[PDB]
Amino acid sequence: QVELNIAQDGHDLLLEITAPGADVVGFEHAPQDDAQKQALEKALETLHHPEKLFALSDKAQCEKREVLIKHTLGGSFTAQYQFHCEAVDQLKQIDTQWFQYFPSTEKIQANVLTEKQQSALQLNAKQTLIKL
Repeated sequence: QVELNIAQDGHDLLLEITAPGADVVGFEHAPQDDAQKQALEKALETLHHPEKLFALSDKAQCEKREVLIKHTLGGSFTAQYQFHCEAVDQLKQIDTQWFQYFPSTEKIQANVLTEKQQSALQLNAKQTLIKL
């Protein structure tokens, strides 16, 4: 149900993650109080920082090009990140911190496409590694 898609095509790396609102902020309704409003703002703030969620090796020299965040109010969040990496061969793996910022997420269904090489894996808070 949290779904992460990763596609690497030359220097272009696309990461896209779709998550129900309960997986992101803890609730799917409109904030009821200041705590919930701050939780939503903090969550949206983190989603605009893909480098906190999906650390790319500095040796890959990945530049952020586009960030798209959609919130549909069940409610869900989609974050779509586009990087251009100068040294994409230096991108060996990603260690996601998704669960550190969004501990309500139990598991991620991940799909990885590196050129034409397709693989899937299920991540959890203790198994956050993705091979690229």
